[PDB]
Amino acid sequence: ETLNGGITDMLTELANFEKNVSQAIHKYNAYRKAASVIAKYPHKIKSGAEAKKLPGVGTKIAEKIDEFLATGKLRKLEKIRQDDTSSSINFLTRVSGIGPSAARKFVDEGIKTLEDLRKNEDKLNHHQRIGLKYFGDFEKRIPREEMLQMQDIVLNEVKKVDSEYIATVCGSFRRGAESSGDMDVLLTHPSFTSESTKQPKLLHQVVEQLQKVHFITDTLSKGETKFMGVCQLPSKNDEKEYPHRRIDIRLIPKDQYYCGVLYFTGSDIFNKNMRAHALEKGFTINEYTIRPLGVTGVAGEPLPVDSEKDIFDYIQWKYREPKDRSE
DNA sequence: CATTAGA
DNA sequence: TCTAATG
Ligand SMILES: [Mn+2]
Ligand SMILES: [Mn+2]
Ligand code: NA
Ligand code: NA
Repeated sequence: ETLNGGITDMLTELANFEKNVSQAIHKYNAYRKAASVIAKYPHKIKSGAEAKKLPGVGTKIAEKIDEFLATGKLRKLEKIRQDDTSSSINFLTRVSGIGPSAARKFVDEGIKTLEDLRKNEDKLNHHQRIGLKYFGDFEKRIPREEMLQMQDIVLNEVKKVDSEYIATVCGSFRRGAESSGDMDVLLTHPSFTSESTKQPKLLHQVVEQLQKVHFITDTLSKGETKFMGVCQLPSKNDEKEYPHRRIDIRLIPKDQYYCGVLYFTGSDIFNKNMRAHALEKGFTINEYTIRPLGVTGVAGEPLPVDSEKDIFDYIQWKYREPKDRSE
């Protein structure tokens, strides 16, 4: 966490590098796992050789260790960190709609900056075309003070169309968090459960409203259960317009609400921890349900859930408020 | 890891 | 149909 972190970081740097810039899946994978294991090791790795003892720790990483150990650096790190083409990729990628593949592809075409990107709007896709267009606002955080104003409208339009809906804004937001980077709207409806062969219109109604009002300004991608877009709080009585926000609405079977909600809400460590627990308590957790374990080694059958409580009751745990699901 | 674009 | 990208 702090004793071995050093190694860790260069590792991931190392991994990330092969993974994006180059296309070395393998070495990438290889940087990672050692990266993992070195992480758990209970002592100061004092040498490559000592690390070397570790599984997935090869001659090639042990070597990386020593350069780093003796010299607080690593040329391979410096050489890259430097790499104008390399750096070039990593930057691009921040545009939303841009992955490793496009970054590389774009690069070679000579596009290695935001302006180039602009210059060539044509070679760009809707999604990225958006990402471009709000590049600034997307990287921007979201002051809860806004999360709340956003949340409020969501709920009202949600409600205005059909009284039967049920939305939830999960995550850190929910978790209480001062600022958030995107609002995640969990949504269900009773006329929609596991079987009841959809209702595409279910999502489309809302999306439809939100645009109707102006909250929704763009569609990153609108699917039959997952809409992806952006939204903007109506800029006041002037002098202060609002920043463009990534929004995410999605259709949930009413029969799985609470779990996904419980889940989506985090923290990645809260869940991991609970989920771990229920295992003991004779269960199985996961983004859509909670089933009971059969000694066979396995077993199913999704218990019924009416609120995050059931799930709580179920594993006979303490009702943890969203505020304190920190870990 | 599943959902969506797009080619 | 795949393969990229989001989360
Ligand atoms: Mn794309
Ligand atoms: Mn999100
Ligand atoms: Na080894
Ligand atoms: Na990106």
